[PDB]
Amino acid sequence: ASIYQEFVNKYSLSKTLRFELIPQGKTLENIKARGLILDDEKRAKDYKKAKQIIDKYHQFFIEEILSSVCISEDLLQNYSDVYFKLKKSDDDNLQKDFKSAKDTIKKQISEYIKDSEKFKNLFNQNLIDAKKGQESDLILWLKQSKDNGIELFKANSDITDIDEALEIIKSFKGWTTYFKGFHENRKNVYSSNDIPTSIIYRIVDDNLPKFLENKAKYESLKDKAPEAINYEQIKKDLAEELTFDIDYKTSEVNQRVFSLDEVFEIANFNNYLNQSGITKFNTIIGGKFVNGENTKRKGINEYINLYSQQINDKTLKKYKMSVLFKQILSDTESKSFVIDKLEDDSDVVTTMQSFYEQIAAFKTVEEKSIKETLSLLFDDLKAQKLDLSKIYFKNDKSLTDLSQQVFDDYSVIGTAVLEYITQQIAPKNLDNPSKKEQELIAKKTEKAKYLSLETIKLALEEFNKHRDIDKQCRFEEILANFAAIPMIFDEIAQNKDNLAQISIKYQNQGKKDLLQASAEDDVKAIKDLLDQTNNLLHKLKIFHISQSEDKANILDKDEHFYLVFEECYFELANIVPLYNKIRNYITQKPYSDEKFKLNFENSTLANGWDKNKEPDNTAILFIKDDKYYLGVMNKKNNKIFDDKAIKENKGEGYKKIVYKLLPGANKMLPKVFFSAKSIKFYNPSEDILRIRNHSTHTKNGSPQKGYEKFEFNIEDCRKFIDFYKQSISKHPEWKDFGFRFSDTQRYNSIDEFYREVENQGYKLTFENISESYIDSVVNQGKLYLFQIYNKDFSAYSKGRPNLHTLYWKALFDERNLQDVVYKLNGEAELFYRKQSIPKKITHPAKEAIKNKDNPKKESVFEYDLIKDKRFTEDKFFFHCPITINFKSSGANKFNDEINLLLKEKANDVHILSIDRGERHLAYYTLVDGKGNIIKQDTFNIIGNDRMKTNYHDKLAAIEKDRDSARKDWKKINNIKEMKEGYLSQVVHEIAKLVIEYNAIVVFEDLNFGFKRGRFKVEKQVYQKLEKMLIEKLNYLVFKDNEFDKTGGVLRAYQLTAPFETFKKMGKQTGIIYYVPAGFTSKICPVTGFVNQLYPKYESVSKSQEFFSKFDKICYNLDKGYFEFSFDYKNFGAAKGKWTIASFGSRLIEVYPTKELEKLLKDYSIEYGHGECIKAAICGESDKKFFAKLTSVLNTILQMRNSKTGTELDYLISPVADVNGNFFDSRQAPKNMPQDADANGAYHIGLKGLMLLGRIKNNQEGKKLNLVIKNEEYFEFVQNRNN
RNA sequence: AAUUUCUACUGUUGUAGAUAGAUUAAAAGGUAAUUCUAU
DNA sequence: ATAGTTCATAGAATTACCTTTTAATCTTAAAGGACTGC
DNA sequence: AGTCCTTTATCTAATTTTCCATTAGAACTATGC
Ligand SMILES: [Mg+2]
Ligand SMILES: [Mg+2]
Ligand SMILES: [Mg+2]
Ligand SMILES: [Mg+2]
Ligand SMILES: [Mg+2]
Ligand SMILES: [Mg+2]
Ligand SMILES: [Mg+2]
Ligand SMILES: [Mg+2]
Ligand SMILES: [Mg+2]
Ligand SMILES: [Mg+2]
Ligand SMILES: [Mg+2]
Repeated sequence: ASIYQEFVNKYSLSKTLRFELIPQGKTLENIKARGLILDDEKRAKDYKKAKQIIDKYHQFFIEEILSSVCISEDLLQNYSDVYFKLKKSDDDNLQKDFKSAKDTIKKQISEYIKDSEKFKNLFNQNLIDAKKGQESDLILWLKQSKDNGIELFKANSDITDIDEALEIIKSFKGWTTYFKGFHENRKNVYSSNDIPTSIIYRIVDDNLPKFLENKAKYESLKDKAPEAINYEQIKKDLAEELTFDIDYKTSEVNQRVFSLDEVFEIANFNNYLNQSGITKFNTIIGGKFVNGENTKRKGINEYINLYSQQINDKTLKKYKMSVLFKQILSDTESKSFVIDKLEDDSDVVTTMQSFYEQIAAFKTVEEKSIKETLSLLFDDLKAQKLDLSKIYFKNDKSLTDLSQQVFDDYSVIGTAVLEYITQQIAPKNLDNPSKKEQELIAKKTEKAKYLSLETIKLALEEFNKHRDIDKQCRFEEILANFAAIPMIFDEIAQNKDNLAQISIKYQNQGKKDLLQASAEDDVKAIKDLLDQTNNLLHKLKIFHISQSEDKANILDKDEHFYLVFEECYFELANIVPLYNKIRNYITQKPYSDEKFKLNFENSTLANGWDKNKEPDNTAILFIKDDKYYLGVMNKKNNKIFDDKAIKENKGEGYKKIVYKLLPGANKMLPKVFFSAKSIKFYNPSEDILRIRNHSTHTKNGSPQKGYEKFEFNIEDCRKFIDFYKQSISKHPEWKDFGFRFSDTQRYNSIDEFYREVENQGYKLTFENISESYIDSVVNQGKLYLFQIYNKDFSAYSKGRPNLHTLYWKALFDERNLQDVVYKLNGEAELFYRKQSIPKKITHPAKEAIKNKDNPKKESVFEYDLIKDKRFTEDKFFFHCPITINFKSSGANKFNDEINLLLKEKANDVHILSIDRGERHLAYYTLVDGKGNIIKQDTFNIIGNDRMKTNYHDKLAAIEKDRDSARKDWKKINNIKEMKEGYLSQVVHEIAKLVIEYNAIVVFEDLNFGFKRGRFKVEKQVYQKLEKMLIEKLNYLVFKDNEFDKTGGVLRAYQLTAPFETFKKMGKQTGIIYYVPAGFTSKICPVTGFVNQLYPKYESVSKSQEFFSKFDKICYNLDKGYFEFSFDYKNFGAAKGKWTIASFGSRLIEVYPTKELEKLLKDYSIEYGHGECIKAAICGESDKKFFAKLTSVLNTILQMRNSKTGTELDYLISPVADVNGNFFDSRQAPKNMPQDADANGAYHIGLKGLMLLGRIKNNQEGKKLNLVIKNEEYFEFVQNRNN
C-alpha cells in the first residue's frame, strides 16, 4: 500500500508544451506566395526596434521627472532616524512607524509621477497610433528632438537616424495591442506596489538605505582617519561629478562644485534620484579614468583603502562605501574612459595588421630598427659597457616580477637592497638605528620609484656572498634575462608569417565570423601572438620612466639609452588598446538569431481559443485519426468557421475543437453584470449596488471608484452571490456551461463561489467536418493547416512516448473532460527556425556505424542518417500553454501536509539518502525504520537491463578540458548541458525508488553544512540535481501506469511544492529533507565512533603530556591486539569513553599490530602478559619512539583505506562491538554498508532517521525542528543500537 | 550520428529519461586589461 | 626516500566580454470606441 | 446589426533567515634516513 496514494491532484501548475508544425498540403505554397514568413521575420526585428525607441522615450521621461522630483528633507530625516533605530532592537510599533514614513515617501513620488502629463499616454494607443485630431506623444517627442537637431540613436547601429525611428513607429499603426505584454512590463517600471521592477522601489527601498549607510560611514570616517580622504585631490579630480545644479539642504539654485559634507547631507539625496546623479555619486565613490592621464583619478573607496593599508588597521575596511544601484531603464555611458569598439572581423584584421607593420617599419633618430635598437642595447648590456649608476629599474610590480622570474621569489631583490642600504648607511648599531637614520634609509629602499642597477648589483653581491653557494642568485642572471628579450621578435615573425592565411580567411568585411565556435583554433593563434607582444611590453616595462612627479631628485640616466628606449616603448605601448579592443570584440557570444514569432497578419493571433473570439484570434484546433492539427485562417477570410459554415460541411473527415471558457470570474462577473451596455438587463437591486460600491462582499477587495472599503459582511456576501447566480441564469449563453452550484449558505467567502464558477466554466466539444471541405480550404489558401508533430506521433513510433506527448493527448481525452484536469490555456505562440547548418550525411547508408557496452557494436541501417537533421531545413514550431490540476487551488503549506502524512504512515516509511562520493559520482542507501539498509546501488551507471550506459567513464573525461584552457578567448562548451542530461537520467531512477519503496529523500544541505572536500560531482551540479528532483516531483507520472490509477496521466504524484530559490530550500521541500553532512563519512556505523583525536607529533615533552592523560593502554592478552582507553573530556572537547583497538590492516598494507609489537620489542617496555604500558611509555625520552608511536596511532584511526588502485575503496572500524569483532566493509552484510562512500550515505540516512523520529512526535500545534546538532547526532548514532 | 528541445545513445526512419514558455528588469559572480597600494 | 610548498598573493578602482540567479507581467472573453451597414 | 481594434474587470490565503558548524603536475626546496 503506497503511502503517497492520496497525494494526488493537490495543487495546480502551469506548463508549456512544444511541438513541430508540419505544413499540410499546399499551405506552404500559399504562405510563401503571400510572403508571410519573410514579413514576420522583418516584423520581429522592427518590433525589437520599436521597443528600443519606446525605451529611449521612457529613459528621457524618467530622467526629466526624477530631476523634477523633490523629496522634503523632513520625510528623509524621519525615515533616517527610524531606519537607524531599527538596527538597535526590533519592535512591532517601531517597524510599523517605519513603514509609515516609507510609504509616505513612496506615495509622494507615485503621485508626482501620476500627475505628470507625459505619464498618462505611456500605455495607451496614444503612444504609438493616435486617434484623429491629436498626434502621438512618441512621434511628437521624436519630431521635436529631430527639429532640435539632437541625434538620439548614435549609440546603436540598428537604428540609422530619427527618420528610420519615425517610419518604424509608423509601421505598427493599427497594431497597438501587439505591445500589450510589453506595456505590462513597462507599467511595472512605475508601480505603486512593492515590486522590485519600479523606480520608486529602486529609490526608496534600495538606494536610500545605501546612501544612509554611506552617510553614516562618512560621518564615522571624519572622526577616525580625518586626513585619509584627500579632499583637495578629489575636488581637483572629480569636478564634473561634484558639480550639481541645486543644493537641496539650502534649497539654493547654484551650479557650484559640492563638498563631501554637502554631498552627504541627507536633504541632498534628491540629486541621486536621477540616473545621472547616480553615476555622479558612484563616480565620486570609485573615481574615473581620464583619456590622456596615465594614472586613474581616485575615488573615496580608494582613499579609504590606501589609508587602511598604510596604517595596517583592517578596522577601517568596514567604512567602504556601497555604490548606488542603477535606475530601472537607464542606458548611460560611463564617466570613465570607454574604448572604441569594433564592428566586424575586417576591423580586427586591419587594426592588427597596421600595428604589426608599424613595429617593423619604425626607426628612431638613428637608422636602427626597433628590434635592432633593442637587440643592440640589450647585447650592449650583456657586456659591461654601460654604467649601472645610470640605468634604473622601476621599484614596482615589474621589479618583483623580474625577481620572481629570475630567482623564483619576489622578495629577494627587495630584502637584498634593504640589507645593502642598512649595512652601508647607519652601520653603527645596525638593528635599531636613530630616527633620522631610518628616515634616510626609508627613502633608499621604499618610497623610491626607481633603483639604479649599480645599487642592485652591490646589494646582490653582498647578499650572495653572505648566503651559501647552493643558491646562485646572481646579477648575471638578470643581465641574461634582459639579453634574451631581443629573441622574441623571431617567434613573433614565425607566427606573423603563418598568420597570412588566417588573415585571408577574415580579411573580408563579412560580419562576425570569428565569434562562432568554428574559429576556435584560429582564435587561439591570434591571441597567442598578441600575448607575446604584450608580454614583451610587460618585460621591458620596467625601464620605462613613468613620467610622474619628480619634483626634485632627478635620476642621472643615460640620455641616449632612454631616448631610443622610450621611442620603442611608446611605439609598443599601442598594443594595450589594440589587445583590449580585439579581446572585447572576439569574446562575444556568436549569435542571437534562432527563431522569431509568427503572426500571420493577426496581432492577436492565438490569444484565446474560445469560439466567440475565433474570428479575432484565428486559431483553431482539429483532430483526425489520432493526429492533431492546428489551423490559422486568413485574416481577410475571417469567418471561415462561422456557425453557418459548420453544418454545411459536416462530415466524417476532421473533428473541430469547440473551446468555451469563462476566465477570471472575479473580474468577468462584475464586468458584465454592471457594464453600462448591460447593467439594465441584469437589473441590480439598489442593495446590491450598495454592497458592490462598498466592498462588503469581499474581505480585502477594492471598492468602487471614489467609494471606501467597509467591513466584510457575510449576509451581504451571500446576497451578492445570489445576485450572481440570478445574473448567470439571465446571461444569453453562459448557461451552456451547465453550472451546478453549491447551496448559497455553504459559501463562507465569495472566492469559493468564484472557484466553482472558474472550475465549471471551461468545456471542449467537437463538431464534425467533412475532409473535403478542409482539403478545399487548404488548397484554396484561405486556411493554413499544420500537423502538430513530434517523435511519438509518427507511425513508426512504438516506444514509450514523451511525457509532453501524454499531457497533450490527455488535454482532449474524455476521461479528462468529465472532471477536467488538463485545461488548454490562452496565449499560444508560433515560431519559425531558419536553416542553421547545411545538410551533410555524416554516416552513409549500409555502413557499420560509440557506447562501449552496446552488444551490437556495428549496427547497420538501411538508411543514411544526417547529423543535427533538425537544423538543416527551416521549420515551424508551436508553443502551447496548459494548466494542470485545473480545479485545484494551489500549493499552500505543503510541507505541513507532507509532515502530517508522514507522521500517520511512519511505520511504512523508508529513508532514501543520497550522497556524492570521492570514488562514486553518487551513491544511494535506503534504510528501514530500525536502521538496517534494505537496498543499495550506484548512480555511476544508468542503464536499462537491455543495454546499460556507464556515466562514470563518460564524466571522467570532461573535467580535464576546462582546467587546461579556462582562460582562452574562444571555447565551445557542451559541458553544462551534458551534466544536466546525466542528472535528468538520475532523477527518474530516484523517483522510481521513492514511489516503489515509500521513501523520503535525504540530501546534504548545500546552503549550510556542506562538505569542504573535493568530489567527482561538483557542488553546484549537485544543487542542480536537487532542484531538478524538486521540479520532477512537482508532477510525477509513470508512463507504464494506467490512465486512471495513481501515478498515471490523470492522477499524478505531487510530493514537492514549486521551487522558489536555492536559499529558500532550507531543510525541507516536500518529501525532500536537507541535513548537514558533518561527520557522515569518517564514522563507524555500528558504534558511531569518529576519529576526533587528531594526534600530531610535537616536542617530546608535549608527547609525554599527551600520553599522560590516557585512561589505559594495557595490551589485551586474549585476542592478540592492543587496547587504548580514554575520555574525550580530559583532552584539549567531546564526551564519552572508547576502546581503541589495533586489529586489521589499514593502508598508507601497514599492519599496526605488528608495527607496534616491533616498536615495543626494540625498546625497553615489555608487553608480555597484560602489562599496562600507559605508565611505561610516559617515562621514555627518545624522539623517534614517540614519533613512530603517534604514527602507528594515526594509522590505526584510518577507517578509510586509500588504495591508489581505483577498483575498490572500503572502510574498516577501530572499535569492536559487544560481540567483539570489528566491522569491515570488505566482509559486511546486506544490512550494513558495503564501502566508505556507502558509509557516508548511510549516516546521511541516519540523520534523516533522526528527522523521521522528530516528525513522528510532532504535535499538530507547534513548529517542527529540523536542525540536527552534532551533539544530538552523536548521541543518537552512539546509542542507537543499545 | 534522426529529437518540440536537451543529454546519452542506436536503443532501427527512431529508443530511454528529462523538458514552463513568451516578455521584461535587476543584482551577483567569472575572466581579461589598466591605475594604484600592502605584504 | 619521502613530505611540503609553490607556481608571488591580496585590498581598493575603472572598462569590456561572458554566465547565473531572482523577480516581475501574461498565459482572456467580452465590454467599449468607432465606423459602417441594413 | 457587423467589424476591427483596443481597453477592462479586479477574490483568496499564508509568508517575510534564524544560526545549525573540525586548475594540476611539477618543481624546488625541506626534512629525515
Ligand atoms: Mg531632482
Ligand atoms: Mg545610429
Ligand atoms: Mg502576445
Ligand atoms: Mg535595457
Ligand atoms: Mg614603492
Ligand atoms: Mg492585424
Ligand atoms: Mg485581431
Ligand atoms: Mg490578506
Ligand atoms: Mg520515446
Ligand atoms: Mg545551433
Ligand atoms: Mg546529440
